[PDB]
Amino acid sequence: KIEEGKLVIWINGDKGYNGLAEVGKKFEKDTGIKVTVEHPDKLEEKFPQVAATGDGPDIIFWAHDRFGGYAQSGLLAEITPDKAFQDKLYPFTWDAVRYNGKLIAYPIAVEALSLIYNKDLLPNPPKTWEEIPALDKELKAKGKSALMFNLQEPYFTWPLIAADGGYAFKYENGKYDIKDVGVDNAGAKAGLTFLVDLIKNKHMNADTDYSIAEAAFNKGETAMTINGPWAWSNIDTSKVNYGVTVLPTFKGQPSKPFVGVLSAGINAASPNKELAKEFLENYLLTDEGLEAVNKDKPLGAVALKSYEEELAKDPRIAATMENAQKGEIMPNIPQMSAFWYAVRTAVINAASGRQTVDEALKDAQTRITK
Ligand SMILES: [Xe]
Repeated sequence: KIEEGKLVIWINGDKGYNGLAEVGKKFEKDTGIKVTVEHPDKLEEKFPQVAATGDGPDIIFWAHDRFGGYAQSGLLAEITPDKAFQDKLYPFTWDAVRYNGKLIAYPIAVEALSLIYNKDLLPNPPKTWEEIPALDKELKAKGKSALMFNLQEPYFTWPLIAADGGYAFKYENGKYDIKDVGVDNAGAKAGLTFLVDLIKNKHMNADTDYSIAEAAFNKGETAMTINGPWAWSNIDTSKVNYGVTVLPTFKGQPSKPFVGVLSAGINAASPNKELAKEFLENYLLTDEGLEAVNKDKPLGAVALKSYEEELAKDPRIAATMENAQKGEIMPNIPQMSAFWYAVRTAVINAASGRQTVDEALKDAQTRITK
């Protein structure tokens, strides 16, 4: 019983669901078809449970990485956008919504870490990681540090580790090779070594976590931090005069942050797949549709080229997209959980001195492929 003749959509409570409902009202004016938007608690946990029994919403919106698990269980319908429509979104976003080769969702928005800096302390942020040691000594002469960011979670340290060549799983020809892991290769070793060197050279502290770094930046103690769009409102409140820019390069290569793509999937059990496609393609994924959602709650950078080009007039959003285009789409496979735990341990151990960089990464690589 998935009520055919209408559309029921699930989206998280922190998104612009009121704006999404407005798009649904327009769809109804045009077609006479009602669209009901809901934002239940723990909807990402409820979806697999109810879709498994043939129930649930016609459409679900969530970060793409969770869709791999849903596709794994046959909960999502293969979508059918033609080449012309696919051409309206940035090509890399389509790589975040493929499972076993099949497209299983529509990309909506894009999120990645950026370099955030204090324009008063540093109106000219560094383009390379290599110049941060010198910069830190300079700022320290005035009682300020160059950079503080969360060193406890791989999500935040990976950009640097991947810069020169590290990667979670090799993706080539629309699919991941679970046996091809780039955690102990020369590039990862180079990046982690630079990170560890920053710590023993006293430019960064191995125990700095999310709260500590955010506090330091918003209090004007450090000139830079690395964070995502979810952190901007707290900085706005702090009144720090900040900028958001491209992450520094390492060995001349862009830092590579994981990319999260808010996406829309269609329930495999939905008797309204055609309605869903019409709604998603021709109402939501248009400048007018995304604008309606964005006005309610900002989407950040979006997958639709025409609207991203307008949003990008805000340099912070432009930065998010630039870093995302240079980043690594987050793998949507189950082995990614093994990657998180293993890398988390490797970095913590390398930073604390418990393990050398080579041994910490060697052990992590073994765990992930084992
Ligand atoms: Xe949305």
